Amino acid sequence: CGIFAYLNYHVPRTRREILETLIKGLQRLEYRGYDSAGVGFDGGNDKDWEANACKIQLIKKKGKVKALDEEVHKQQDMDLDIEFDVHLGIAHTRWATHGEPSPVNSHPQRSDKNNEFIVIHNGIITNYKDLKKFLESKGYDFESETDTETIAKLVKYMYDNRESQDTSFTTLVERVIQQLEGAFALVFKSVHFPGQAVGTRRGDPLLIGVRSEHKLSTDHIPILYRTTCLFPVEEKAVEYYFASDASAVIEHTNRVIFLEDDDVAAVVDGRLSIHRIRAVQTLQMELQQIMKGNFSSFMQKEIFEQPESVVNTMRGRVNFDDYTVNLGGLKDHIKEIQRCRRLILIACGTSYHAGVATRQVLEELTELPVMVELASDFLDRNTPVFRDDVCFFLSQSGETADTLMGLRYCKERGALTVGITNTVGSSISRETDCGVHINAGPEIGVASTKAYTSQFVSLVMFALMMCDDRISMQERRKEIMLGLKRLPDLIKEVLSMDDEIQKLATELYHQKSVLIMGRGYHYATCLEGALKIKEITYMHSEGILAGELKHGPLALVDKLMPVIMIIMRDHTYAKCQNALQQVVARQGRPVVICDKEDTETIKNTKRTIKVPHSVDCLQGILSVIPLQLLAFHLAVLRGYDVDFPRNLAKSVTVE
Amino acid sequence: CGIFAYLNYHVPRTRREILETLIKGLQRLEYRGYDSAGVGFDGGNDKDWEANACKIQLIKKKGKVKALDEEVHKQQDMDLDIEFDVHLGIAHTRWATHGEPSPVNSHPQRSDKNNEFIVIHNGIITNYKDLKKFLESKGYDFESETDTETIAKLVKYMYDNRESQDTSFTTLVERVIQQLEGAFALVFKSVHFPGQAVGTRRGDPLLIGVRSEHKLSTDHIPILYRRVDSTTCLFPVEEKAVEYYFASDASAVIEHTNRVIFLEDDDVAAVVDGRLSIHRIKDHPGRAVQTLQMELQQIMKGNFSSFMQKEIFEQPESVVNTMRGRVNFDDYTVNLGGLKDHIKEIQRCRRLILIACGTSYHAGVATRQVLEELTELPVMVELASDFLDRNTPVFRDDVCFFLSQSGETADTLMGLRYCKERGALTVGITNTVGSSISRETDCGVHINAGPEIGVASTKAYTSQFVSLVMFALMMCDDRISMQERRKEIMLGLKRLPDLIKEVLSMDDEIQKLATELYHQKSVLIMGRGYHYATCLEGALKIKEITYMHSEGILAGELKHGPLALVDKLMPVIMIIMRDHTYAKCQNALQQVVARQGRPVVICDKEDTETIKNTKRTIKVPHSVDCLQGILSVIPLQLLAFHLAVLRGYDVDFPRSVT
Ligand SMILES: O=C[C@H](O)[C@@H](O)[C@H](O)[C@H](O)COP(=O)(O)O
Ligand SMILES: O=C[C@H](O)[C@@H](O)[C@H](O)[C@H](O)COP(=O)(O)O
Ligand SMILES: N[C@@H](CCC(=O)O)C(=O)O
Repeated sequence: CGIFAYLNYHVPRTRREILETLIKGLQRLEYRGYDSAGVGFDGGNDKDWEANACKIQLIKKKGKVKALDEEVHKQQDMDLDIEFDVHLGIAHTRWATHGEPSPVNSHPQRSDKNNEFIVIHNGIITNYKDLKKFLESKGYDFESETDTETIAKLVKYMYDNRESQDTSFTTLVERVIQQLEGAFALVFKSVHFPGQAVGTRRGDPLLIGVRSEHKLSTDHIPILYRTTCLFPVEEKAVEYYFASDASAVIEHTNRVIFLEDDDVAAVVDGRLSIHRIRAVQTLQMELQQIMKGNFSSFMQKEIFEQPESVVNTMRGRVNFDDYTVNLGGLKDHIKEIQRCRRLILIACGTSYHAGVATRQVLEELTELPVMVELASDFLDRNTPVFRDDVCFFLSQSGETADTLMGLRYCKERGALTVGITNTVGSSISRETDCGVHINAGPEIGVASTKAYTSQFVSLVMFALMMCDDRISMQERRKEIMLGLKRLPDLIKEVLSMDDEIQKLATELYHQKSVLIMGRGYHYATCLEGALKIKEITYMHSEGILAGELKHGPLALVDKLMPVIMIIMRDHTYAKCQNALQQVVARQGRPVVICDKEDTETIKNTKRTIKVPHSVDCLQGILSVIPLQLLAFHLAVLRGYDVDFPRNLAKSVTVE
Repeated sequence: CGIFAYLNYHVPRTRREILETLIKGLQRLEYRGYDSAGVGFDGGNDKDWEANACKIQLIKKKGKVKALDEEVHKQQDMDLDIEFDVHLGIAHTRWATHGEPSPVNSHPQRSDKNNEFIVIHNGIITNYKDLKKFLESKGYDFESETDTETIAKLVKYMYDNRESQDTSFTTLVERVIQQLEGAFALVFKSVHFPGQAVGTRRGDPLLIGVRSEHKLSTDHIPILYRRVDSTTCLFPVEEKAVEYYFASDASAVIEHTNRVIFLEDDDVAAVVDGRLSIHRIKDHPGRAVQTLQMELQQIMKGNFSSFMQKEIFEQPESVVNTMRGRVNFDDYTVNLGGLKDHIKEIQRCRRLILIACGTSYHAGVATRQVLEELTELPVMVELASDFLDRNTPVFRDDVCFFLSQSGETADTLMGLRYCKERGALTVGITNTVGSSISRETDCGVHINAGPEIGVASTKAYTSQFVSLVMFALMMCDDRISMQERRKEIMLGLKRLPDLIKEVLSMDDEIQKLATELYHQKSVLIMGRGYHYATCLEGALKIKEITYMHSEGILAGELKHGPLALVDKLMPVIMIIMRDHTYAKCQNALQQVVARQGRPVVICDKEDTETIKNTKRTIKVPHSVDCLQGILSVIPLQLLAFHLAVLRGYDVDFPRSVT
């Protein structure tokens, strides 16, 4: 889900400029949830903007943001020409995991039929059922099936039983969160407090941007406990930007204030003050990073930019002149890591495949047991963990609920924890003892592509550090590092086969299933390839360990079943050729991803995808890219949007 | 593929009786699959059996053993009434590898047109190219494309170049195998050694059964290295009468006798003058005569129409057999006799590794959680093929379990030898007596589910499941804090046979589901926790038996991609049981329904909520959480069975040649 609000204080904006700002804000956050959207702004049609802050209009519609963009416009009651010197508007895009994505269930929610209080919410309230019964007895009627409504019906209950006639908006929100259980990120708006906003969080991101041509009173807001706020000095011109992510604010300003758990920010009279019952900083992001450029989709950009993102992952860490590796995030802990006795990798989805993809080389260069676990199952079994375990947590977002819960589980047992993330300041990067930022740049496509290859490389670099004191492994280290030096250019060679991959897609897009087979270093490749094809093309693709064919799954192969096989020139080549002969004996006609020089395979197979040869423990990077491209072209042929796959969104931060 | 030979020594048998014994033997070996079969025996219609020991007759044919039986009795120039006091007949079912199926490529292969030597062979001789060239240069002509023929020609080469006129049949075979490369099980017969047999193996099973109404000389045959006297071989003491049975599978011997000798690699067994001796080339090493508990009834369909149906519906009995003598339901204790001398060491180790293939691997996934809970040790579950590819680190304080119904699976066996070299304590969980994995592990447990004749693993899965739970119960038997948990689990084991019958009584409900999926090409099977393995195992069964694209999906992973497959057309089966993951499973159900999925749910009989909100539900009885996996997988076994029947497939049919 995504949160965005626009508060213009004494900055005259017309009602159109405001709505186009809310919509444009949801467009930046749409990849986090695109089942339904909605906005909340001040209604009425009075020239004097002051006589309009007593009427709250809500426009909510099912579908992507483009469905709300058109619902907002071409309306017969709203006059988009009213000038507002002061105004507050809130917006929200929802990932409807449960129930129907109906306008009633979308945000902002409301507290009554007159819209006295409206709130937008990211997260889950674990006790909303108790709150719902308590509020129903006091005379409040519920309309939607969402847990967010209990927050709106409750903030009004604290308002209908206050002690003084002028209790600050903060005091009301403070009493609410004390009754809420779970994780949440909230932004309130009310008619009683015109232009006032309140932002509190607890286990979910929520920052506050700010723009003003004038100077700010401070760059360090002092947190308070139940003059001294952030605001322009001489004049009042200020624009705030509440948001759950930075991509929605970077286009307007690069000055934000990342809140923390139970911090209740409040903008009053155009002054930001934090209450709790704190550091205006510059963002290191460029807008170009979250633009499609000349590509028609984000996913295509992020696939073709992998030559660059791989380089950025190694920048300032790998030195090819003297063959050294240094990960600054691990300098103070690498010594203690080497005294540990087991490595555990915990992650979800594609991030889990990155651990499968590097498990073998990690076992080789560290000589330690390496265990790779799906976060959800890791938690279900209450896996044993000990004080001399090193536990890695791979997460592009750094907020995945299952991976994050596994982190807190391993900390409670005294393990040394390491974070491999692509999001600075994320929960996983903050709560681990050390870690590495893969530095692949923002990923907007729902399906992770460059995050996978950058996680791959990051884990290889770690493996290189763990063995830099072994004489017997020096040549092996050099071999790997030379492969890393040549990897960006070999990726470019793979991308140049884009047209050849597209032609093969035209022969498969009509099929219902496809089996992808590989072993050894390329077990992860066929699992990741099968997940991508599932995710964006909706074909029933499955990854099958090649060594397991003879134990049952080979029965599913016939001349009609599509098959893709990975046969690279490493120590499993002969066994892979054996599996290929098994498939052919069952009349299968597979597409083979093989090496350019593999002349034997190229002659005896009609359809081959010839990738350049790299070091055996890096080849997985070059073998997965063809399957990234195949999934893209397959999705285009089937008429689906690669950036917005049905039934989900990016980053699973809730149950 | 299948070997069987019958040697009657001073037990008079007619030629008809001998041939009916060979045919009956091969009928016990058909379930392994084959394309051709043949037999070899003494021909000639001289009433004195002693004069016919120089004319070997062969009857080989492409097709099923039944057709071979017709060809036998369909011989005008053969008299079936001759009585042989001594005789050796051999028989073979072939699974073609080198040479296409045909009468010429069928076994027994011969050494020349006069049939001076014949041999039946299971396996492949790798260097059959080099050997064929050498024999062709010495003046030997081949008539088949089989690698086996080089064995028949080579033994004659050794005979034609023997230094002494009385070189033993054993010596000739020793020189043959010293020149062979690969895997083989062999039985030899020759006119120059009438009434004698020689069997040897390398990497392929070969056993010998014995029967006599007289006392035998010993139950432990000492090995002989390069004097054969009364004190070194097996024979009837006071009289000559005795019968020997060579076979590659005990299923072909058990109806005649239950006393068998399992040969080992490079053993050369020979019967000379009705006496059995075992030779090698290189405290007192020897081979034991042991008693199999196998019964002919265990390898017969009975009233069932298929072995798959039998083995699914007898799981109440096989589960009981797995627990017999091991779980005391009078004082609630567990004792696995196979681990008595090692349970002490095992409890001092620091990690458990389970290594297996296919369904046996799923049995490790199905018990990983309870093993972690009751042992408190790290438990790692590994597919044997990937375990080898990665050169997984293993240490001296690891306990490595090797799960294999057959006890012969190549990758699992190579995993075992890998772990032994690194000093790990090794444990075999097998269902085949005499198998390589049961012999080479430090200790082991025979799951005792009875022979598995069906093509897919059904009772072996649930019997492995139970065996590993029993081991987990042993490991925590000294912990006060776990007594209640152990009792809860053991009462679940006590009730499990009756709960399986209760699930089998819902067969009619499963048939209704099969008709719903009859026309479908894919189905997703979703679950988590204790039932992750149920999804993988059910998906494998439906793939293997029904040939449709079933896939197991970890429910906790849906929102990370796989949920995109859900719509109103994709069939889904979800497992929702009453354990600690119930709420999370309900969560996954709402995620599927919200996207137009209409899944079938396997749930508890008393889960009234899900039964009302879901159209079709398979309602199994509730058991202990770490045992529900057995009850929830059986509806998927039956589903695979019924779907295959509806589509006209032969569930007992397994489904290139150089
Ligand atoms: O293509 C699939 C997606 O990339 C998805 O499977 C992703 O890998 C998980 O959602 C993990 O999320 P994070 O690694 O970002 O926490
Ligand atoms: O239905 C599955 C089959 O039974 C097959 O997958 C089998 O489980 C493996 O070939 C392992 O065989 P073993 O149990 O003999 O090791
Ligand atoms: N390799 C031999 C025997 C194969 C077998 O029956 O296992 C052949 O093809 O004739």
